[PDB]
Amino acid sequence: EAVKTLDGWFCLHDFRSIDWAAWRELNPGNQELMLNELSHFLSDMEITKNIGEGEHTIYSILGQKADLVFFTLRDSLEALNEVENRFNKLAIADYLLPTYSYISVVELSNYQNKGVRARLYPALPPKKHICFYPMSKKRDGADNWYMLPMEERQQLIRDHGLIGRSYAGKVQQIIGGSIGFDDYEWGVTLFSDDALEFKRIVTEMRFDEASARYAEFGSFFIGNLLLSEQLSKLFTI
Amino acid sequence: AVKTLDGWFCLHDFRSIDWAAWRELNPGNQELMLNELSHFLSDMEITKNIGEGEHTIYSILGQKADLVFFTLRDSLEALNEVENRFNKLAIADYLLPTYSYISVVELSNYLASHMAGGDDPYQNKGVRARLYPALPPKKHICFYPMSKKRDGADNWYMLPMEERQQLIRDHGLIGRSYAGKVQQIIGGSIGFDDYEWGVTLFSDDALEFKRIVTEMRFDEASARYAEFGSFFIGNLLLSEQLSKLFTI
Amino acid sequence: KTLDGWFCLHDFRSIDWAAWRELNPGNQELMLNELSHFLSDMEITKNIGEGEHTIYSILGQKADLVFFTLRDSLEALNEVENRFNKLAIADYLLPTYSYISVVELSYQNKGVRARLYPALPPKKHICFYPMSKKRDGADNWYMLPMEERQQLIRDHGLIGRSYAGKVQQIIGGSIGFDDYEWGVTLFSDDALEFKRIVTEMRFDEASARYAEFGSFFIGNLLLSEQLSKLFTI
Amino acid sequence: KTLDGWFCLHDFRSIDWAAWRELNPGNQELMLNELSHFLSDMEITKNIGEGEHTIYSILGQKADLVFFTLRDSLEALNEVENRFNKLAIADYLLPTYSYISVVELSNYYQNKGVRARLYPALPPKKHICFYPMSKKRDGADNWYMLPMEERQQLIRDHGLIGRSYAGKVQQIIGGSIGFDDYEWGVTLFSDDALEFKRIVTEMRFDEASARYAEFGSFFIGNLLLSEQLSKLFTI
Amino acid sequence: NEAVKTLDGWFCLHDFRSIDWAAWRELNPGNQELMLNELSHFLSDMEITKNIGEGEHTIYSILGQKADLVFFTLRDSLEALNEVENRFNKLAIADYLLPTYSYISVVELSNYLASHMAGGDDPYQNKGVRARLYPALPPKKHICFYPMSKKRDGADNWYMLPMEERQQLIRDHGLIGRSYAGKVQQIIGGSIGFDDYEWGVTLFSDDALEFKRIVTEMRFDEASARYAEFGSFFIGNLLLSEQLSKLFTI
Ligand code: FEC
Ligand code: FEC
Ligand code: FEC
Ligand code: FEC
Ligand code: FEC
Ligand code: NA
Ligand code: NA
Ligand code: NA
Ligand code: NA
Ligand code: NA
Repeated sequence: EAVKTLDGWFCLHDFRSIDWAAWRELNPGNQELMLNELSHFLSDMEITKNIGEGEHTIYSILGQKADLVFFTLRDSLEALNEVENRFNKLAIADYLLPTYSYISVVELSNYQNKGVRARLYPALPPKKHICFYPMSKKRDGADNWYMLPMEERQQLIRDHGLIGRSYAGKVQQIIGGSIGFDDYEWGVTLFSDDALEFKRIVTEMRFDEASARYAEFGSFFIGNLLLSEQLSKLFTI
Repeated sequence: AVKTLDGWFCLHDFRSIDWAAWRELNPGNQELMLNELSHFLSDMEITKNIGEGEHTIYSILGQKADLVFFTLRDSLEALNEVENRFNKLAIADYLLPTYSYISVVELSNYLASHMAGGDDPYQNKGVRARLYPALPPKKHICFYPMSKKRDGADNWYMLPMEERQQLIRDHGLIGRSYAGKVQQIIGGSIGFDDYEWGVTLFSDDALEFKRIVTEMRFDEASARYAEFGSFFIGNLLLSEQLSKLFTI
Repeated sequence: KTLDGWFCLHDFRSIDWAAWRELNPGNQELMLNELSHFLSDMEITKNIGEGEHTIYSILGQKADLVFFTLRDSLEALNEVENRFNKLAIADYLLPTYSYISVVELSYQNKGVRARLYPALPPKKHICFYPMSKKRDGADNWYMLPMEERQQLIRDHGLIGRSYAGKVQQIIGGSIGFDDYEWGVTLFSDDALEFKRIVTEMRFDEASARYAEFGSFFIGNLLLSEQLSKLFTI
Repeated sequence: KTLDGWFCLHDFRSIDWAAWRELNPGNQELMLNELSHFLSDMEITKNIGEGEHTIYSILGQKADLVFFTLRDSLEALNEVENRFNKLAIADYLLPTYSYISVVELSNYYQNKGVRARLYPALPPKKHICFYPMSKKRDGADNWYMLPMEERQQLIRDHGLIGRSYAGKVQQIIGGSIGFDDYEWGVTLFSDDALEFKRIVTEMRFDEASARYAEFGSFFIGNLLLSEQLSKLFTI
Repeated sequence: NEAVKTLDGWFCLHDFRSIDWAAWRELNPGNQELMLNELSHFLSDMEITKNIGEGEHTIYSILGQKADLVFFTLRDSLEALNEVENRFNKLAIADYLLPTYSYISVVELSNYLASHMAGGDDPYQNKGVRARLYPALPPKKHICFYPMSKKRDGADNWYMLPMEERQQLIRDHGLIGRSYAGKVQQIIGGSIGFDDYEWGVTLFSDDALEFKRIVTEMRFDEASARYAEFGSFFIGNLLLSEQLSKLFTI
């Protein structure tokens, strides 16, 4: 009955809110020193990306939930843990307050193939916007995904995939499985150059039976790509 | 599935004033920080006057917040830039974040907003007035997020289109009967925030908020399918009310 | 259809004893003097008929105090709240919960005016809780026909009548104003009457099937003398 | 319809070890001496029959301690709480949970057995368990819509289970409708903490709880007398 | 109707902590060392209790913001467990270890299935049973923790089911778990009466993906599909003395 999956990079979505009042009290020399240290840290992460042993990206997040998200991908939980711990020990991380995080593993569901590696070990597209949310499938009375027969679940998933293929080109998705790893069953990351495409795809999916009857959603987070020019601007008072 | 037209991107930014810290500042430094906020708001008025957005400020009742800054912009980048420049104001260290909401002004296709045809609605001036709304200087504001239920036999997203259309139609008749008393902005937020809409109401009589929201609650579209978040109520704040608000 | 009266704020505060303790007694006195001035201001509004207010000490950790204020506009209620937060002593009164509502009765009449603009009785104890009516499957209050709801509300009223002289109730409507649909304040000289009336109502179908409750707060009347004792440390 | 006895406060605190550690030992001793005089005053009220109190250390992060106090009026209880909060040492006792209730005897004052239950002597048992609970009002599982006779029978069967733990678990049931966020506060005392797991598990398979009980958080701890109270605070 | 009966072993604490890096950064290295020396002395005291058979303990670093560390401690009484917790909080370094979550439970063996022959013997004298009630912790690379309860929700009410139906559901769940022998080791802590859910579940494995595999497969089995209510999930990596010193080096 159970789904069986292929699993790739381990993923951390690390959401931070900048402690502006504390940062503002810092002398501008201390600020520059801490950003230089962060800049070294990110150069090291770019080395790891270039040799194909992981990926990362940063977006600035709208609203009070976070000021930015660091999305990091590594080939082991140990390498992910080490990134996280070294990040937290940067001087600047004292000003980056933790507001939410998500742990997952890139997931390919069964419902060396170079086209499988490309999904399991995803290169992150440098799209203008990111959208992140976690979700689970419902187990609530007669709306119970995990009691459905495989044939009915397969049909529901087929219909859901038709919708998403129509947003190919517009929206790129990474699906992280998180059963056993975090509080929901998947972490969904979308990338697009038009944020309204996130609204469009997620709305269209909500009226398809697989989500209409069986999806449970967490919080949603949207943001704008942060390269270095925008990163240094972010922190300049 | 519903199709939407989408207009300005919206931020409702709720803040609580840290009176104890503010009180520790001498009045010289308080004036300097208020001067910097006025310059900031003057810049926001320029953006409004060139047609690139809108904004307004209300004082909020109760402990949820002291102020809401409601800002509308033509891109997420611009909205993000307002937010970030605002947090970097000196006075913002005394404006503690207590809640926020991201949405986009939305017109659905459940009913018609313009004569059908090849003519695209974004060129219709009546449609544009609704997608890119002028904010009215009404005495009061009411904000709350909401979603439509997906709960056993009460599942909005499993209804056929013609049934959702009828429910929305009937909801709209109620709303139309508050013309000239309540003005509404509906921001869609599927994909953007934690509920599916952010609802902003404006009225000169706060009791009209209770009236319409109560009346709609006995209409099937809300009685059976609405799920509500927190409600925020407040009073219009112009310059006079603002320097006054911060005089301790 | 409802008639609406004074706008209401329930403002719950926990006292920051650690910081209050750090103040020398002279500065404590100055802050209490300012607070007494503010409260005498509130009493003036009461005595001219433009509002009401009362203060109860709250049991348990949810709060030390509740300030229950009633005013004739949202602007006036907002001004009181803001002037309150600007008192020096308010820096030691940490906000832990609040509720906004309007006195509700479903205007030239004296007994109606007495309901819509209620005098606050100096009863020994207070009980506050918000509530809503369920919209949950077959237990959906707002999908009931008019005549069924009327019968359900009728029966709940008979229970209330039996507590005349034991419990006095103020019902604030809060649809559009706060997170629940009503704020319920009860006053009695015997706190056990709160438990009795609220239990009795819970077995009545209007509440048994359709009530959804928030947190409950219970307290003892604070006059000027008990206020000075509260803060003596 | 119920009989109601002492009003009850369960006051849960976590100790601010970092701040406590900054105090020099003479000041630490002065604050503990003040707490000693406060507790000896509480012992007078206990000795004269006007209330009760006990202290347990609580396992896990929810709390380090619970102060469980019973008084014959809400005013007396409020006065205990406020005086406690104004102790110097209370700055180091951070509030993490509390519960207000009244000792309750349903029908599902001059009598000596009734009085022993309404105004209960607290047993010096090694362990305490506290949790609040309410009865469900959820579709077909609605306690408050049940006929009186059906409720009577469900309570009867529940009481039979409780009777079988006589001599192992002693219970205080506090009614809290109108007073706090659930409908009852449940306090269990036993010298064997596994008896808590046993009695609460067995009740959960009895219809009265299986269908109708809604539980809050659970707290368990160990009796703190004077000997253990000083050691708790010694760094 | 017929309640489950259990055998109960060591009392357990899962103690999750987040490191206050900002504060720790402000200490000079000599004072950091003294605090780590004192911690190493406390852990060697824990090791002594392990080596005389009166408890167990282990430390994992936790991924994500929920915690940096979990200290999982097992002891033969609630008093001993409470004494360990209190001595830990009074370490100097514990000021830098902020509490983010905890769980209290007791190693549980229920009677849904047999754990030993019904020949009249004291189960607590059966060494196989003792190995389960007083479990040696395996030094597996990864840990997974989550609490859970069984639903009492309308037609999905575990506690209204007949004994023989619950036994069938537990039996089927066990066959799935049996298939992960050698890949995932489980400790089930019962927590009815002790904490906010009904069990705390700890999984150990050298491959973190086996956690996802077993939890997913059980979620399609009726016992969980229909009746499980889950809390938060925590996953982590084994921390020995060496990885601990690195964790705290800035
Ligand atoms: C295609 C495409 C898009 C759109 C972006 C694009 O343009 O590529 C796309 C986007 C989304 C989005 C949002 C969500 C979450 C929103 C929601 O309402 O659930 C979203 C949700 C899920 N998808 Fe999705 N998708 N998707 C596939 C295709 C696409 N999908 C294929 C294929 C599979 C593989 C199914 C299989 O073989 O097992 C697949 C699997 C899942 C599962 C796993 C469910 C389960 O295992 O039970 C969840 C949850
Ligand atoms: C009219 C009117 C009022 C009253 C005030 C005024 O007239 O200014 C008015 C006020 C409200 C108020 C409160 C709420 C909040 C719901 C509640 O309190 O139960 C409230 C709620 C919603 N309305 Fe509403 N309205 N409203 C329309 C008409 C009016 N509406 C038309 C028409 C559309 C159709 C879209 C469009 O026209 O662009 C429409 C759409 C929505 C949606 C989106 C529903 C969906 O897509 O599923 C939600 C939620
Ligand atoms: C009588 C009496 C008491 C007891 C105190 C006394 O001794 O008078 C009294 C006390 C309470 C108490 C607790 C509660 C809240 C607890 C609950 O379980 O409902 C409580 C709850 C409500 N009452 Fe209540 N009452 N009450 C009326 C009579 C009395 N009532 C009459 C009549 C009306 C009719 C309207 C009005 O005049 O306000 C009325 C309205 C409401 C509504 C509005 C419901 C709705 O409109 O859907 C709610 C909620
Ligand atoms: C006996 C006994 C024990 C075990 C400990 C011992 O042996 O002392 C005992 C223990 C417990 C325990 C746990 C709980 C909470 C666990 C649960 O799953 O609800 C627990 C729960 C309740 N009990 Fe309980 N009991 N109990 C009675 C007898 C005993 N009871 C008698 C009798 C009455 C009725 C008294 C009267 O009619 O005057 C009574 C009433 C209640 C109510 C009130 C419910 C209601 O009124 O709707 C709740 C809740
Ligand atoms: C075997 C095996 C595994 C394999 C993984 C491993 O070895 O690490 C194993 C692993 C798990 C895992 C995940 C979970 C978490 C459930 C989920 O994520 O859906 C999980 C969950 C539970 N198990 Fe589990 N198990 N398990 C048993 C066998 C195994 N179990 C036997 C047997 C008993 C019964 C004891 C007995 O009678 O002997 C038993 C009991 C429970 C209960 C308590 C149920 C109740 O009393 O209502 C819960 C909750
Ligand atoms: Na932000
Ligand atoms: Na306010
Ligand atoms: Na209090
Ligand atoms: Na503790
Ligand atoms: Na971590």
